[PDB]
Amino acid sequence: KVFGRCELAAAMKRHGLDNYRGYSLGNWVCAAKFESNFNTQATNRNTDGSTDYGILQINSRWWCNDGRTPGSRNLCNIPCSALLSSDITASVNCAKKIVSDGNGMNAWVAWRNRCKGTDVQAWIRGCRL
Ligand SMILES: NC(=[NH2+])NCCC[C@H](N)C(=O)O
Ligand SMILES: NC(=[NH2+])NCCC[C@H](N)C(=O)O
Ligand SMILES: NC(=[NH2+])NCCC[C@H](N)C(=O)O
Ligand SMILES: [Cl-]
Ligand SMILES: [Cl-]
Ligand SMILES: [Cl-]
Ligand SMILES: [Cl-]
Ligand SMILES: [Cl-]
Ligand SMILES: [Cl-]
Ligand SMILES: [Cl-]
Ligand SMILES: [Cl-]
Ligand code: NA
Repeated sequence: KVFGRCELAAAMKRHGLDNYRGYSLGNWVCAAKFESNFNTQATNRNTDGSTDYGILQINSRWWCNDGRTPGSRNLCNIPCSALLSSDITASVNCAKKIVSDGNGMNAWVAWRNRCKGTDVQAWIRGCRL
């Protein structure tokens, strides 16, 4: 599913992501924009052989099982395919664990490089929330 901007903001809010770990809703929407272009089915292979999955490009190296990332962990206790659903619940639940891991949203390098320090409220501007 390719979400609209405001549509994804609403879905993230209902799942409790807004201000989660102190990160306002626009941070999460900005991260999703640059990670996946709001597409739940996004996948991207990393040069180490892990893969990033879903709207927030969660990495199989640590967070989900895809069966082909040797040595990796599955800290969200889910198949990586669950992160590709139209329903964002699994991605949100796992993102909550990632952002709680010590480095905040810097775990998403695209957030650090493209969202951190910017006017992230622009990503929810105009949305009926
Ligand atoms: N509990 C964990 N294993 N977290 C991930 C550890 C490494 C982390 N992805 C890093 O490069 O900054
Ligand atoms: N650390 C991340 N945010 N990884 C997800 C993708 C971001 C990175 N610029 C890439 O596409 O390779
Ligand atoms: N229609 C929107 N509000 N899009 C997101 C805002 C974009 C933001 N101003 C930026 O600098 O990229
Ligand atoms: Cl917020
Ligand atoms: Cl915001
Ligand atoms: Cl881009
Ligand atoms: Cl594996
Ligand atoms: Cl949803
Ligand atoms: Cl889900
Ligand atoms: Cl933080
Ligand atoms: Cl920040
Ligand atoms: Na894994």
